[PDB]
Amino acid sequence: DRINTVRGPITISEAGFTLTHEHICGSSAGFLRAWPEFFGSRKALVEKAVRGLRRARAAGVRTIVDVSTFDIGRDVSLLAEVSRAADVHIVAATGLWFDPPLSMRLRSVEELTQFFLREIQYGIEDTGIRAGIIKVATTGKATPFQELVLRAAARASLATGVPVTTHTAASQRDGEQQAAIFESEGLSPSRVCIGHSDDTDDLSYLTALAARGYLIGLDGIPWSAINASASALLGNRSWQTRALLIKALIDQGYMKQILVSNDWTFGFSSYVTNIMDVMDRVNPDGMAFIPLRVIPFLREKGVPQETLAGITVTNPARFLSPTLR
Amino acid sequence: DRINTVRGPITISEAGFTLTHEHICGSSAGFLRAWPEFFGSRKALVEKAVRGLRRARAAGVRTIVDVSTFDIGRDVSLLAEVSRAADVHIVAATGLWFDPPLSMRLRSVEELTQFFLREIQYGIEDTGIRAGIIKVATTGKATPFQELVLRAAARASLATGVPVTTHTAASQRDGEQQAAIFESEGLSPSRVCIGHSDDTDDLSYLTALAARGYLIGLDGIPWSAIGLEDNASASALLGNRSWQTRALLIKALIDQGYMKQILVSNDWTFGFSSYVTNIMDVMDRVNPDGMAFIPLRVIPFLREKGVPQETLAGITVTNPARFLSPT
Ligand SMILES: [Co+2]
Ligand SMILES: [Co+2]
Ligand SMILES: [Co+2]
Ligand SMILES: [Co+2]
Repeated sequence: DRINTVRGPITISEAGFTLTHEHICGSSAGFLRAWPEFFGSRKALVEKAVRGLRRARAAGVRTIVDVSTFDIGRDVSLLAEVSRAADVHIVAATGLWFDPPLSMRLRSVEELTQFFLREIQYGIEDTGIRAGIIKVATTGKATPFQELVLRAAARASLATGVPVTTHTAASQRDGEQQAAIFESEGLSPSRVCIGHSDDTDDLSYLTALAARGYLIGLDGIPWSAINASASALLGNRSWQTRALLIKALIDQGYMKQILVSNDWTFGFSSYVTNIMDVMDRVNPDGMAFIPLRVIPFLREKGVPQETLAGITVTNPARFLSPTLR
Repeated sequence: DRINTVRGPITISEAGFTLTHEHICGSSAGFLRAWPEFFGSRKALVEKAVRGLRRARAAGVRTIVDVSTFDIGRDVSLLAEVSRAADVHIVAATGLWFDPPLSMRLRSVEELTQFFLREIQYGIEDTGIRAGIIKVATTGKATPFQELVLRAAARASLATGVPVTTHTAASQRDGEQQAAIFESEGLSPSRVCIGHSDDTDDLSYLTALAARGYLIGLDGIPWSAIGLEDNASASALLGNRSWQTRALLIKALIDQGYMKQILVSNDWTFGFSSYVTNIMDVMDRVNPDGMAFIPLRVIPFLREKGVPQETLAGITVTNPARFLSPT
């Protein structure tokens, strides 16, 4: 039941404090290799990533789950280099996000299942690095292709025991549609995380999924823009409003169904040019925002350490551990 | 006299018979590295590519211009490996086609000009291999992003002298909007090939572009789905126009007095992942000659139709030579 990382298999006890939805670099397939000067240089991106992960480590984080898929420009060699120099375990991902190229979008469910399985059972590229999580996406009502991906992600999870994590348009209640698709394939709700759930205030949506066994991804707490580009991406809602949703779900009793993270990055190319510079101004803490700002905020709101350590250590370790239920 | 190939700089006299629009692998950025099993294996694709290029070489081909851009999944390491093993010069490309990812789509004209210049002046990725052509595209009326890419291509061409080649929806007469954008930037027509021009029978459209100095890419001569109208996917891609109809356009433009403006190719590939699954198998059944189709079938066909050997040698050797030479 060992969890696969970019450096090799680790046990449940070695995982520790885990951020379930992070990115070393938010890019596009082949971009980092073709145009490293966009990030200054590859060396400059590595140096920035090592510094940010070491800051996260000093604050308490032992493992981060890089949910960067093929189309988000996942570079496992970059992930391996920064994991080694920072002494933070990184769990790599397979799956598809909302920017698949023609070679991915014209594939059948059988073919996409084989691709996700290739990255989990054999390895990513020629590196032998196996993925320990599957990332998928929907932005409103699922397109015939997005449904096909969710099904392929479910089938790949049922043959390996590896978990599935999603990107949602939470306000449009995507988690319910994704649920219906995952359940029709026979996937256990305990192997799924309905991510970006901190984008909505609808508690009757979050509790309904958490009661069925789904893990709720309140994975982007520092995302706030309190000018168009930063506002359209990060949103109008504050970090406190997103952190009060962690509190609200513990008050509903569904404490064991919570996964917290930052959804941060050290390189961003899939959006406008200076978005990374604006993001580093909004949150200078980076990935260290959860143990330095969110946890002490929840402690001052009435949530004990036994509960917060269960959300950060026990919940991700149970989520990442290969099993069918 | 000098052009950049995947094996390094060569003199233009060494280029010889050149196919101006080919692909070793029609894919997507990062696809070949992440899923080589789609093509059997990377080794299987290489061996298939080497066999095909060696057969094309035995038929007379000395150089092919791989117009695969970043988003067509250009893997220059593969291009170099196959070029060396087959002993056929391969010119690599920069530019952007019609499947750019978000990291390319959100860029400004200035940023894309810098990316194209990097691949031409510095190198592709960390390989040191420099692009000798810029490939761009439109599929009907140009989107604001396509117009931006064409401007960046024009600016990269003006600074380096490397030619620009295009994908067009010839039936929509795309070459005219492309030409208008290129000339508004000050780019000379002699540095541009309006490709996929064999997809139209409109001689008025072709001759007018040729009269302005544009090179006309009659680049997919074996593309035909005749006999397989049963297959919806093969018909939508390959079309229902015969290889003979496509080849007769070469003769039509020669007869109009535009022999110096013609560039001929197959637009072939050894790996195809950017469309339906078994398309490569279907294509190999329609044309077993592959890239060798031009010298084995098209040249003897045109000779039998009355076109002199010297005119055909001028189209396959002299025209690509003048086109690829930086100026
Ligand atoms: Co997301
Ligand atoms: Co994310
Ligand atoms: Co084309
Ligand atoms: Co082509």
